[PDB]
Amino acid sequence: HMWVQRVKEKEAELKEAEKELHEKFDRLKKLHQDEKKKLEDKKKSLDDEVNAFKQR
Amino acid sequence: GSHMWVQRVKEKEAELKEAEKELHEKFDRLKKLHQDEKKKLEDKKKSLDDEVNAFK
Repeated sequence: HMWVQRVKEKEAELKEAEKELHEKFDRLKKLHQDEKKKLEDKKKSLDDEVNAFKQR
Repeated sequence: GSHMWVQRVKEKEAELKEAEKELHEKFDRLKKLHQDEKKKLEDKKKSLDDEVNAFK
């Protein structure tokens, strides 16, 4: 019933859902980048511990 | 001695490299899922547009 009205709604909702999906994925990439940078940070500190304390 | 502490630090560095690999693999599965979800929305919009155009 009222198929013309169903379609107006579903198009607008699809545009909003696509924006929402894009925002969600950006939030996920920010968290992923935080976890990546934390691992890189740890590895750089170990590298620099060796360089500071190794015998010369 | 034989710089055993340096060998230990390099093992820890290799553990972090493995952890980066696992993070990359896990994040790729989340990317694939996001790509699936984006394609799903696009095909909803396509079929709606095609249904609408079918009349005109």
